[PDB]
Amino acid sequence: SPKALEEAPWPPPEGAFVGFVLSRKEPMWADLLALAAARGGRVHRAPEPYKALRDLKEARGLLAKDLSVLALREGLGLPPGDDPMLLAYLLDPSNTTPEGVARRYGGEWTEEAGERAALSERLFANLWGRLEGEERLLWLYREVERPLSAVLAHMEATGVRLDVAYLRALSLEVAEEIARLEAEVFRLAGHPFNLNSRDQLERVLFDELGLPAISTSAAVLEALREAHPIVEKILQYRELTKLKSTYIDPLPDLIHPRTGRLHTRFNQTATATGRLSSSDPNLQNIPVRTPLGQRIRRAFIAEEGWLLVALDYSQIELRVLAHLSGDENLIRVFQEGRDIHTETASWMFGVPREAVDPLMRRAAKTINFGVLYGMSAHRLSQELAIPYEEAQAFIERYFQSFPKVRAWIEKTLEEGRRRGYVETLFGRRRYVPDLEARVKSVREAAERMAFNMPVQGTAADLMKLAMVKLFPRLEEMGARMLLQVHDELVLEAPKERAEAVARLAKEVMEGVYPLAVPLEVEVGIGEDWLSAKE
Ligand SMILES: Nc1ccn([C@H]2C[C@H](O)[C@@H](COP(=O)(O)OP(=O)(O)OP(=O)(O)O)O2)c(=O)n1
Repeated sequence: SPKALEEAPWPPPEGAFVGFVLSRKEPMWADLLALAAARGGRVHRAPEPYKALRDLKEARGLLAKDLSVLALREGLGLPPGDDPMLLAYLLDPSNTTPEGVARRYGGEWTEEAGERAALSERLFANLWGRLEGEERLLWLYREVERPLSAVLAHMEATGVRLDVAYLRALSLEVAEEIARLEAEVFRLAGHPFNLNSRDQLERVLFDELGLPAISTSAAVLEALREAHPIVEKILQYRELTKLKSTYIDPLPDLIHPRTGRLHTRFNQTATATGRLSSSDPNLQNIPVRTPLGQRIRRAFIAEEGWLLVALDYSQIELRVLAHLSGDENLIRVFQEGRDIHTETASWMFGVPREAVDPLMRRAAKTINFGVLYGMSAHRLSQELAIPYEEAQAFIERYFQSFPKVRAWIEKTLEEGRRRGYVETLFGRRRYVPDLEARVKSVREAAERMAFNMPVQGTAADLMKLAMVKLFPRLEEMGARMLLQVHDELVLEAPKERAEAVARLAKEVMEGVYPLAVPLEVEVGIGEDWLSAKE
């Protein structure tokens, strides 16, 4: 609340825990409604929240980096300080919101700024207790998590320029295809009807054309996409319409009046693995590698005499797997610069060396990516149309080739079975209690999380440590860090500094942490995100 003769006048003494209400928003768009800062029992309040920000040497407290985004907007240099959201996330990745951590560790997260400043003091003290008897998690808070919040802040306030001419042009292009698809669906129906009305779709599918399963479960559609050339046309209609109303149409609306750029929200404590995420737009969902997703990525442009430099960890998940499993054969695929899918197909087919693969080099790519989370043999047989027997053979043949990967899988399910959590190369853990559940499907899953977390998790902490390390150096050359999606970074360098920024960034990212295999980052320089693909 706080307590007793608690209220003081603004400003607080340094090291105080700030609190803050915003206008039902995301920072760059909201107004700072209230402001506050508890220190040693007292609650200082602000008279007028904005002038008050210049008192603060930094923002300590819950959601410290959203305050820094607001304040960066307003030309201030406020660094995000300590944040109990970052400590409670390290303690346990399922601690993703303010209200939840308060509900778990004690305290009400309420919508009154001095109470949220009080709470921040309390919750930091509680949590720093629980975490300072922990050397791998304290490393991670000082070397990765607290610096990244400053990096993320500048990212979210800088923004990316969009190409609005192009986005409106595209909208018309995709709306055209939507209308061609729909003429096709009407033709294969004899009459026009409403593709969106459930009444009418099941009247066609089930009555007019007497399809199988003939609703019961909603959206049944997907499964019976068989002989009739229409019920996949319904589908390609459902996703361009999903896409258009998601990534093309709303995006010029999301541009800032003060900036003329999009301000993508970057979240640090939202995922199970510890990957970063984006919120409006969610950049992870723009369909990558389809004709349309690369078409959406061209709408992301550089400032007017600047260039974009994209960077991309080549096969970070398999290289982490090689490293973590100590598999001499996977290690040496990479250490000597060989194609992973070719070499796998060479081991797995026992081809007289690398001799005329290409069907083989398809089977293998499918095993390679598929083992990671855990493609069962039936679906393996789906992508790879094959029998249960040849398919199970491809799987044990992958493990006869790479047997320390089988070692690691089992070492991991066992060691997580007995201690009750799994870790990252760096020490980040996810508690895995369901990994013994007698109910088949929830335990099946706990096991998938148990082997994914160390590989997707270590890949995540290596991107983050690369970001933290590059953010100084980019300022010494005046370039910006714009977007992080998947295993990619997008930078913005002035046209005259763009290849030199591109070399520093490959350098930093590749040498960031010593692994048994080389990390490889691809780098491309372009005026729009699609051209920087290199
Ligand atoms: N089960 C799967 C299948 C695919 N991917 C994708 C997402 C990544 O962006 C991509 C990166 O590797 P590629 O599949 O593109 O493989 P390479 O880049 O090695 O392709 P190749 O060597 O075949 O050109 O893998 C994945 O994560 N999980």
